[PDB]
Amino acid sequence: STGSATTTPIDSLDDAYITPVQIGTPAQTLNLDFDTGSSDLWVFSSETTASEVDGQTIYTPSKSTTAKLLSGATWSISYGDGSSSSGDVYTDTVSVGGLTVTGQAVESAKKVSSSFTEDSTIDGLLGLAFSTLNTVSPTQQKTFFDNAKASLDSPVFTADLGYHAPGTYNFGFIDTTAYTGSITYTAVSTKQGFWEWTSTGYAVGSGTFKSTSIDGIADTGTTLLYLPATVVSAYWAQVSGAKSSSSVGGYVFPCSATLPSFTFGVGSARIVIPGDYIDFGPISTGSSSCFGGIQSSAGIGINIFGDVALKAAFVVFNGATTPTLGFASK
Ligand SMILES: N=C1N=C(N)c2ccccc21
Ligand SMILES: N=C1N=C(N)c2ccccc21
Ligand SMILES: N=C1N=C(N)c2ccccc21
Ligand SMILES: N=C1N=C(N)c2ccccc21
Repeated sequence: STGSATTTPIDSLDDAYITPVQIGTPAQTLNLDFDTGSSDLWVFSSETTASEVDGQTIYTPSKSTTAKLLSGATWSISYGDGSSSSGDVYTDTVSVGGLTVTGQAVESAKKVSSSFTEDSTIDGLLGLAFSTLNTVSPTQQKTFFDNAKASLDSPVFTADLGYHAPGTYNFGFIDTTAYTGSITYTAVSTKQGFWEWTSTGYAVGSGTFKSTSIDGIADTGTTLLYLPATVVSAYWAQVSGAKSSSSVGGYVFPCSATLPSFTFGVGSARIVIPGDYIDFGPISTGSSSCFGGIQSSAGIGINIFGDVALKAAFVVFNGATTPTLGFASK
């Protein structure tokens, strides 16, 4: 089996990407944030506290003839950005881009935090990290990819995120027309439940490549690129007027700037993030100070290759017995 679905930015800044997912019988289509940094498939639902729903599409299990309540099971997650959600659990049929899993755990939100309520574009999350991070208790559940893997032509999925444009998630096959050159594969540690790998270094603009090991995670659910303070300082030092703002919470720069590219290493290969990908626009409406797309990881304890980095590449999440990651230019 295979599946293929289009993923679309939620807004003009690429703050996140949504992908349509069919749940239940008859199908209920929700637009989910595919998140390689977490392992729960959770949705706004008919059970979500009414005051916490504001424009999202909801899953109604009582209208699905294949939904079954998972007795006594609950879930609760808190994310790196401070947001959270929790609820009960059903099993149901879930399809992505033509690929179907029966008996998938669908985590129905009873409560969501304000940031989720305030974002009408995201109907839930579809976690694609390793199932060891799944939060369902007392019986932990498996991700959509884990459940699908044995049925797939190849035990892989690929992320091809667009820059201010749609892109694609594929399951079970590698579209060799979607990238240029070759795919460079690199080792993954699953010990923390993430797609955790080690970049071989970086360059700023046309500058000299610095060979240095940078351990981090490939996380489609994080918007920005979070790297060590030394690396981030070296990047923003090339932008006149850029500075780290405590009040804003990161590096900001004059909106009139044209930003340098940022290169990261994958083995001997190099992925180049164009400068414009690092511009996240005015810090507040009408401001001429703009928010940077490369920020320090110092206060979060892990480096994160989020969408800013991943959307510059075609990325293979290889879920074979020994997982690996692949990156190609595109
Ligand atoms: N800060 C986040 N990191 C994620 N991987 C994620 C997923 C969904 C909401 C917020 C976040
Ligand atoms: N989307 C934009 N709106 C602007 N006024 C602008 C200036 C420079 C780059 C991108 C943009
Ligand atoms: N006013 C802008 N200046 C920019 N550099 C930019 C980027 C994206 C959206 C809006 C703007
Ligand atoms: N955390 C942020 N602070 C901002 N002013 C901003 C703009 C665009 C994306 C993310 C952020």
